Amino acid sequence: DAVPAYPFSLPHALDLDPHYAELRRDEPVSRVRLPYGEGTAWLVTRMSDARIVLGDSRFSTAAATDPATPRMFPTPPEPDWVLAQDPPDHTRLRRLVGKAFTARRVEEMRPRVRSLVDSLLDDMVAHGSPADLVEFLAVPFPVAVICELLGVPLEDRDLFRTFSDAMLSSTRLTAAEIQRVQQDFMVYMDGLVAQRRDAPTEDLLGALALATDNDDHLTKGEIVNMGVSLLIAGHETSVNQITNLVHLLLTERKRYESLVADPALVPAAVEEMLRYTPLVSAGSFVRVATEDVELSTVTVRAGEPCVVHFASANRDEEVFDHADELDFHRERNPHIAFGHGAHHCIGAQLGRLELQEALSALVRRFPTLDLAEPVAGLKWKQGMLIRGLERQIVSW
Ligand code: HEM
Ligand SMILES: CC[C@H]1OC(=O)[C@H](C)[C@@H](O)[C@H](C)[C@@H](O)[C@@H](C)C[C@@H](C)C(=O)[C@H](C)[C@@H](O)[C@H]1C
Ligand code: NA
Ligand code: NA
Repeated sequence: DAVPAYPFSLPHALDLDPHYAELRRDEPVSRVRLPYGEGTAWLVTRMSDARIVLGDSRFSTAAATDPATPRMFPTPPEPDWVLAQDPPDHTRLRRLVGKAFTARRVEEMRPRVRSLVDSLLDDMVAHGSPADLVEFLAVPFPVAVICELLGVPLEDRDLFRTFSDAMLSSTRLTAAEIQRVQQDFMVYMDGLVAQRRDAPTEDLLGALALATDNDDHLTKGEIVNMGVSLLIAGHETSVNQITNLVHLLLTERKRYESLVADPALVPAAVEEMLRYTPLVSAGSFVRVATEDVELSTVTVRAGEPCVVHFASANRDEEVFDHADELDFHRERNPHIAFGHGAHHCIGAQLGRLELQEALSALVRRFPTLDLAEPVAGLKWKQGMLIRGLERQIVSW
């Protein structure tokens, strides 16, 4: 009617729409119309407000399963989705699998992970320059890690990648196309979990099968969907972010040189590019206020929905100096690239390790790495809730 459409525009590369800085300065909480559901939502663009919306029991994701609630994606959320659970029910669900994702358990993975990266970078040198970093690194690396961690067969790669791409549709597919894929993925994962019934496994799917038979307070739907979410997230974030971080490094090649010179700066640079990159192209899973909640400039009423732009909150000038510049030497970096509060990313430590090991490996072994295709011709993924590159031809 009279509030603006969000997203504000079709995205360009990893650029933020200029309107977010305008809102952060002048209207940090504003009404928008999202592409699906009904009514309006408050768009939250500053770090302080984002930590309230993501971090407070007065903001409920369970309330977002109402199909009338505004949302960024065609299908209404279902009660069994991990994102649609509120504590304390959500806390019990994340304990099903949390143990595998602790910083300590992820750190135990670094040797296997580094070996996988090296092997895949040998396949790329064997092929010779120029080569498609998506084909040789960005896809096969995170897919192998999530397959080994869950106990999902590696030969199912093309099957679960086409499911995962459809479920991360923003505008690419219709609600019916995505609903059909959600059904297929649920039945496939329900299938993998069921193979552990008289044959237990030492992997996350084995942990999910024991929960199915022995745990009294988790529904089979919740458990199976958890397996779906881990398999989507565990490859889709890292696959895209390897392309995003390499894009940022090579298009202002000083950045890449800065890490060629001091490879020990890669962990800090991974944190800085996580802050700087809109992996989530726009918006967030929606939170609905269950009670009135005071944000910086407005009181959100019980029943009003809110949506956060993670990448805008990560450019807040009240939080980060020269927020609009990539700086691998900031003393402090309290970004929310992994979210905040209850739904804080379960895989945050695994995403960190994968980006650290892929980047460290390239910066060490490919000091001459360059983009071998025109910037203008880059195939950015269109019509998806996340951003990344379908292809990234590099030369060494
Ligand atoms: C660079 C890598 C990654 C980024 C930037 C990222 C970002 C995020 C963000 C922003 C959220 C919060 C969503 C919200 O609250 O609205 C989140 C949640 C989630 N992430 Fe990650 N993520 C990454 C890697 C991974 C990995 C490797 C996995 C799995 C192995 C994973 C699994 C999840 C899951 C299951 C959730 C939902 C958690 C819940 O609702 O309790 N992510 N991620
Ligand atoms: C509106 C944008 C968000 O998309 C959604 O909510 C999607 C419908 C999620 O259901 C997807 C399919 C799930 O698999 C997540 C577990 C993936 C995990 C990485 C995230 O939480 C991710 C940040 C996500 O919240 C955003 C892409
Ligand atoms: Na929340
Ligand atoms: Na955006």
